[PDB]
Amino acid sequence: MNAAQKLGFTESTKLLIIHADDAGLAHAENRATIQSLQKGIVNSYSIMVPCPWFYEMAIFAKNNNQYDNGVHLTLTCEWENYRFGPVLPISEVPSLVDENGYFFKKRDKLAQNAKAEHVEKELTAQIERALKFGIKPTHIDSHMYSVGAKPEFLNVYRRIAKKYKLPLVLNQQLFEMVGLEMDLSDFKDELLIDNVFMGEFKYFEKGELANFYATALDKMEGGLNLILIHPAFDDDEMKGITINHPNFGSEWRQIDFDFFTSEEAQSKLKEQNIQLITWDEIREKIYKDLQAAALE
Amino acid sequence: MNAAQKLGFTESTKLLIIHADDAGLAHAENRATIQSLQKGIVNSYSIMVPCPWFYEMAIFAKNNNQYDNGVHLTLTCEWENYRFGPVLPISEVPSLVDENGYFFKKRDKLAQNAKAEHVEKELTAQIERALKFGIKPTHIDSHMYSVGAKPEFLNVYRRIAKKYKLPLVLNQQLFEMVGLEMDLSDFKDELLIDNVFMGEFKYFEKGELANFYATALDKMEGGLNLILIHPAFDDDEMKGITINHPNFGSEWRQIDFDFFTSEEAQSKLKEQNIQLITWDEIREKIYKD
Ligand SMILES: [Mn+2]
Ligand SMILES: [Mn+2]
Repeated sequence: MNAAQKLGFTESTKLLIIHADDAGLAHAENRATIQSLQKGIVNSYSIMVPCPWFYEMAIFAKNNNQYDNGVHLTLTCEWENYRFGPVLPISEVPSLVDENGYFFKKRDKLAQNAKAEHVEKELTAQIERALKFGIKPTHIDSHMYSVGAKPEFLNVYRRIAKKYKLPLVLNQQLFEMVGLEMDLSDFKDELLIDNVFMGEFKYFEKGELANFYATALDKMEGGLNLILIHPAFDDDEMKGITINHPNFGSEWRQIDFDFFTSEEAQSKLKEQNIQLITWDEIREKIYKDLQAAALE
Repeated sequence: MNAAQKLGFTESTKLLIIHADDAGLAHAENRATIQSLQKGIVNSYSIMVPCPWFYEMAIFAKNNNQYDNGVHLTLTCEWENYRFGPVLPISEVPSLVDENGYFFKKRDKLAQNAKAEHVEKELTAQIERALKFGIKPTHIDSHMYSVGAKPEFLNVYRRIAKKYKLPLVLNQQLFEMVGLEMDLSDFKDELLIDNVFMGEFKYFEKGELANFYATALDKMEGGLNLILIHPAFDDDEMKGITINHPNFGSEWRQIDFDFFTSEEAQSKLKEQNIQLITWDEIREKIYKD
């Protein structure tokens, strides 16, 4: 059984979430995310609480409930010159940060250094800060999927998701990405994404990233599908953030914004009978199914 | 005696520091500040440690000490959507922040709320963090001159400068601007700048801020003169930061950059016989072996 049936649809249904990550990271990213939601076919996004432009994104989110919004849990900071650290004070979560008090650049260093207790504390703090700013999140997911850097970290993530009664991103391709060879019979109580799509260097370098997105739309199969993008204007701010980091860098994010606000993308959606769904709808369906099961 | 005399110069000598504030505020401001030092006549600057682009500026400062660099002490955050707070944990300095954990927008809210012990801890922590990053500051000054919001805050500021054996920005006009009516007789142990120049909105709104800087250089007289500017490229980042805040806004900051990298401004230094000086030279005259 694939996730589309577990949500009430036929097997053949091409469920899709087009999800913008890293909202709150930069002003250019906030503006491109908002525009892709307003006009594009992007239909969900998640927010990086520890980030310098989180506040602006929060003001947008608390007053624009119609757009499916979640918390982009952040434990790593990958950029050369633009560095951020935890919501909580360094002294409370010392194993999460480098000598400058910023998150590590790599999941490897994080998994080698971080204590599961510090991870639970800081992730809970990020969600609590979002809630106190008036955000009503519909899901939680993970920047660079650092929650998979250790099995204990993923268990903390699952436990936090159940505590807040929120859906979360769990998927087998993302598991293999982070080397987390966890079994599949542990996830009986969870909804697993059948297919996660994201851009790759090998297509970007050959000028074919837009082509990859087009083909991905063209050949989407039945089940729950998730497209992860990072729309942002390729301006001075993003060039400064992504210096020496072409992978998911500023030109890449520009390509994301262009393709997923393009009439080509909408035409491919309608051509293929791909049905968009939000995390909010998924949470409502799971809530009603559990309410119905518990009484009966 | 003006400050040039106390520094060993004749009375008529025109000492000038051309000083970029708000470094570390933004990437556009970091880049305009660096370029105005390397290719313009700017010769000093100071860094906002709490700000989100502090690290980029710190890397530059630690590797390029030939440019006079100080700590722009920060206790207020004036911008609408770009918010920041203290280096220290909120529980340590709770009186310094609004309900979101950020600095208040105006000096007078700071004066209403802040305890001086919290101000002392937070300013000390900004200097200490700069030092940990390998910055070798030559002076300290104050964002929005909020050290002047209360006399006891200014006393903290003076004590901190003496503790680090660094000079600081003190000046009678700055005192008046922030409503501080201190009598000068308590500053015998201090070096006061004779004249502080900064842009004014009434010239900016005529399009004549550049002309204002030209007159400032033309009319400069003997003593210690400080020009305060905020060079930054007027790009999308700065428009996003300075939204609804045209006073020292993004267009204004671009004008700062363009004037102080121009042939006009350099020629004016020569024509007026203006002698540039840094805070480090002053520091070496005051604090001896
Ligand atoms: Mn991310
Ligand atoms: Mn300032």
